[PDB]
Amino acid sequence: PELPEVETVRRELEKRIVGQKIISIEATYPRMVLTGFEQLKKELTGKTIQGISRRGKYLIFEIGDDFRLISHLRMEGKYRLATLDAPREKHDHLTMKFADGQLIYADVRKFGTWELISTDQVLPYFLKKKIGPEPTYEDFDEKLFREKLRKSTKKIKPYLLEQTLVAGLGNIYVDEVLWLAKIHPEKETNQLIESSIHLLHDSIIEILQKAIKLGGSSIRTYSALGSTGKMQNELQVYGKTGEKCSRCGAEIQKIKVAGRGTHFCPVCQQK
DNA sequence: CTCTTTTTTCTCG
DNA sequence: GCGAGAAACAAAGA
Ligand SMILES: O=c1[nH]c(=S)[nH]c2[nH]c(=S)[nH]c12
Ligand SMILES: [Zn+2]
Repeated sequence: PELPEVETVRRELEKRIVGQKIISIEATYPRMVLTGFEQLKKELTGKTIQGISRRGKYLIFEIGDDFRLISHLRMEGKYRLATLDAPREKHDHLTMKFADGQLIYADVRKFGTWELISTDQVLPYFLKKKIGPEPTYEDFDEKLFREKLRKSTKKIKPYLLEQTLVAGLGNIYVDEVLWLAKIHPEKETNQLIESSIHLLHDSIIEILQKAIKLGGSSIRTYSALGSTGKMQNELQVYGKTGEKCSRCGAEIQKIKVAGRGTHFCPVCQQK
């Protein structure tokens, strides 16, 4: 998932599990708890969920007075809220059991991670990850964004994917944002003129906020949180190889950029 | 059978 | 420091 999908999961968890006492925690894949599963089980059993936050693509469970469980879903992580008798599924790894259901974390590729840290370690934790600003008008300052672009010879798509200019874009939304802003993904950022940077800045905010509003992009679903999204019906380029661009009618092309599949309109996004 | 495809962090030169 | 490539892992498609 990308930021909009994580925000959608965050919102459903906030509505459904805040106030719930963790009755027990179990793992079939304890090694994905980077701070130690047995330690986490000892610390969090019996505590109540107070809130769910997010920073970039990271989910943050606020548990008890002092605990923060930082969860990253990476490529394929999925949470679901299940009955206590729900059958095990093959790629389920962890579960937090409440009195009237359980929150199960599943992840085919096993990339996702859990880290238990304290409240006052959250801000230093994200500083150490070098996460950039949230993609909002209030936090995403165009002036710094522009100065960083002007200094760099990096290509715009890999630089945006670093999470350092702005947090939350992944392969789907960076391709959508670049199409919307009419920027070729291989453009060196120091070649972007001010008006292109302005359009890019606004487009990042607008695309991600639209995606949040539509509940993220779910291709297929299953019973998982976040699976009722509608943003996939709005994608203009991602996964549209060979289809016609909706602005100019040229076929969308797919290339590889810094090892990522990359979809763009060659007319609208001039090299 | 092989090769390729689908977020973060590392090695290597 | 950089970029290229690959690793972590599993599955599906050519
Ligand atoms: O954290 C990241 N750092 C880099 S350098 N590239 C990249 N691409 C995605 S998606 N996430 C990240
Ligand atoms: Zn076009």
